[PDB]
Amino acid sequence: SMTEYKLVVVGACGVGKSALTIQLIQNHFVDEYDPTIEDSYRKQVVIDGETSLLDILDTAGQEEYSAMRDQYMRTGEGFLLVFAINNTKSFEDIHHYREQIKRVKDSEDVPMVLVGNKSDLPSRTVDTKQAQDLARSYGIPFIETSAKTRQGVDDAFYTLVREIRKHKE
Ligand SMILES: *CCC(=O)N1CC(NC(=O)c2c(Cl)nc(CNc3n[nH]c4cc(Cl)c(C(C)(C)C)cc34)n2C)C1
Ligand SMILES: Nc1nc2c(ncn2[C@@H]2O[C@H](COP(=O)(O)OP(=O)(O)O)[C@@H](O)[C@H]2O)c(=O)[nH]1
Ligand SMILES: [Mg+2]
Repeated sequence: SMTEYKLVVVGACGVGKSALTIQLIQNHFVDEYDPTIEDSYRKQVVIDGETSLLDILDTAGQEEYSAMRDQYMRTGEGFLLVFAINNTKSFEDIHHYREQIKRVKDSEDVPMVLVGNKSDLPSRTVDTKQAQDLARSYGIPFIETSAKTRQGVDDAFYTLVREIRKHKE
């Protein structure tokens, strides 16, 4: 029976969580996807020759950290930490999201990938060397993406599936 991986896309408002997920699922760039809508999506993929089913949660909509919600997020097997390269606050919010995840999972090894989205933009305020360095300190992979041009979208998600597989090993 084909393996199921539950992936959670996290990051500040407007970083591109919805546009990344819609590119992976529908291969189309949405620029007006309702910001409050928190939906999940299923996609059958072949990664390194093994077929699997991804269940992908695109987080949305401001809410306080509750206990019920903690238990819902505990079911995530892997987390995409998304910042935008032209949003210093989005980059700064990464540590906060990683700790919340370390907390609910009650564990130091959680499968995670750092994603710097909007790499198509010319106005970059977060240097590639800064994000590499952070990812090295977490010991997680770092991918630069553009949901707009589709550069790196599949690779960010499939890098996370590979982190989950190694974890399960
Ligand atoms: C347009 C607005 C938008 O896209 N965003 C993203 C940001 N929202 C959040 O950061 C957010 C959401 Cl969504 N829910 C919550 C708090 N709820 C919650 N309770 N327990 C947990 C546990 C975890 Cl691990 C999370 C993660 C997965 C880290 C988001 C969330 C909760 N927050 C802060 C506004
Ligand atoms: N230029 C560029 N714009 C993007 C990219 N990704 C998303 N956007 C735009 O940024 C805004 C927020 O995207 P969205 O996916 O809704 O962000 P979310 O709140 O994290 O879901 C929208 O206008 C998108 O069209 C990208 O990779 N490059
Ligand atoms: Mg969204």
